[PDB]
Parts: sequence; structure tokens; C-alpha cells
Amino acid sequence: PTPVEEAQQKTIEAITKAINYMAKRRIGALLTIERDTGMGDYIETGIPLNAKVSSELLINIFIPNTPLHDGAVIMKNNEIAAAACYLPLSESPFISKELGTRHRAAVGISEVTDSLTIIVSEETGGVSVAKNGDLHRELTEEALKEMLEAE
Amino acid sequence: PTPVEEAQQKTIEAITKAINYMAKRRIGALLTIERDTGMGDYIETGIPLNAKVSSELLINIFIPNTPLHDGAVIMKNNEIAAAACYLPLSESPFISKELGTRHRAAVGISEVTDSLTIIVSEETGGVSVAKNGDLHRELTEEALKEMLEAE
Ligand SMILES: COCCc1nnc(N)o1
Ligand SMILES: [Mg+2]
Repeated sequence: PTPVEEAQQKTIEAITKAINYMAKRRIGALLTIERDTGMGDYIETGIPLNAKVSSELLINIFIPNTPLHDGAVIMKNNEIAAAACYLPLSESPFISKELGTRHRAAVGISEVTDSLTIIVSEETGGVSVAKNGDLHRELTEEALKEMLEAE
Repeated sequence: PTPVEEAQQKTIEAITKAINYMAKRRIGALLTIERDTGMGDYIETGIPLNAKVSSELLINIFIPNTPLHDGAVIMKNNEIAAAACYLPLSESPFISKELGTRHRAAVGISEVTDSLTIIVSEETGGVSVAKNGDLHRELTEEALKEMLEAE
């Protein structure tokens, strides 16, 4: 494996550890991974971090009632670019009616970028992904990790 | 002001805002600013961040019972280098006997470096600074700002 490949594997491990922990605790989270469509316009709406990824930092960002927890984290490769970012809300009718703004924001950004967004529900602890305008819900840990590896 | 001056002032403002928030809520915190003595060996004991400073990120690091709040934040070159770092405990017999490990850690690093460390007490919300082996206690907001600007 090249350094680039090993760095990706470390980032994927950090993300999955954070998501799994938040899911167990019903910590709502919204995490968008930029791909080939640049997300600068959305990154610039948040608080700049440009931080090395760690599971610890991801979890801390989303603790309720803290400055960084509302809005999206946007990751660029192996960095957390910004937190508390705006994303556009989707009007798709295929978003389950009980879901709130984090899921609608995730699907929204997925309609205008090739990004992958992970959502943790504060109601249920369920994990979902938005990509290309579709929301895939109730993901097992294994499924999430495979989706990230394939991404 | 020059660019470097504006950047230093912005960092001081971020620090003081975070410290004020933590003092009000009696959130324990430990924040060491590296100066001429290199602290890489201590930075390496924590979780790497290399992040832009913001009051928001500082607060989100120090949330009680979260991954990153156990240990010191170390700042270097106008960035948060790492969190949850080890600092050496002072053996000085001249620290107020009611103070515990965060304050002893701050004094300890200040005995072997020219760094400036800020401490917020979880017991009282009092703010103190360690430099040169001494602890300056019960600081007002103006006092802490003066110390940061002098530094
Ligand atoms: C070690 O703690 C369990 C996982 C965790 N990491 N960071 C937070 N806040 O939790
Ligand atoms: Mg299903």
C-alpha cells in the first residue's frame, strides 16, 4: 500500500470509530466527505479547522450544546476542513417524513455534488448515507465501512 | 497593523473568549503556548490537530468527559498543534495546597520551558497562568489579556 492508500485507511478508521460511538450514544451528526466536486462555497460558511482527522475530534465536534455541533462537518481528503457548515436542504419526497434537518441537508448537498454524507440520528441512533440524491438508512457498521472503502 | 500583528490579536481574542466561557461554566482547561523552547516531545504525546485556532474549537476540545479534554492543548505557530497532551507535574512545594494536577502540570511545564500556560479551575472557574515556575492566580480578564499581549 502506498502512503496515500494508508492515509485513506486511517481516515476511514477514524470516521467509522467516531460514527459508531455517536450512533451508540444517539449523538446527532452530519459529516460530508468532499469528492471530486469542490465544496469550497459550503466549507466557507463554517468555522475553519483545517485539522488532522481523528475519531476524538470528530466526536467532540458533535457533542450536543457545544459551539461546533450544529451544521455539517466537511472533510477534504485527510482533513476536517470546517465544522458547523451550511448545506442546502433537499425537497426530495423520498426522505422519510419523520427525519429532520440533518438528513434533508445531507440529501441536499448530495444532489449538487458527488460527495458522500454520513448522518447519525439523534432520535434513533441510526446511521444513514446520502449520495447522488438518495438516502440509504439503517446501515450496519460493516455496510458503512464498505461504502467508505468503495468511495 | 501588519498581517502578523492582526493574526496574533485574533488568536488572543479567540483564547480569551474560550477561557471566559470555560471560567463561567467551571470547565477545567489546560492550554500551553509554546514559545522559544521547543515542545515537540510533549506535542507528540497528544492527539494531533494542527488546526486553526478558534474559540469554538477550544471550547469543543475541553468539554468534560469527552475524548480530548484529558490533558493539555499545546499551541505552536498560531495553531492548535495537539490536544490531550502530557505535561510534567511540578514538585514545587510553593503551589497553593488546594490546587490539583492541572495546575501542577502547568507549573511543571513552566519550570522547563519559556512557555505560557493558562489554567481554568474546575472547582472555582478561576483563571491562572503558569510561567517561569510560578502560578499567577485569580486573574481578571484584563490581567490575562495583558499577559498574552506581553508574551
Ligand atoms: C474514549 O472515549 C470513547 C470514545 C470517544 N472519543 N472521544 C469521545 N468524546 O469519546
Ligand atoms: Mg434497510
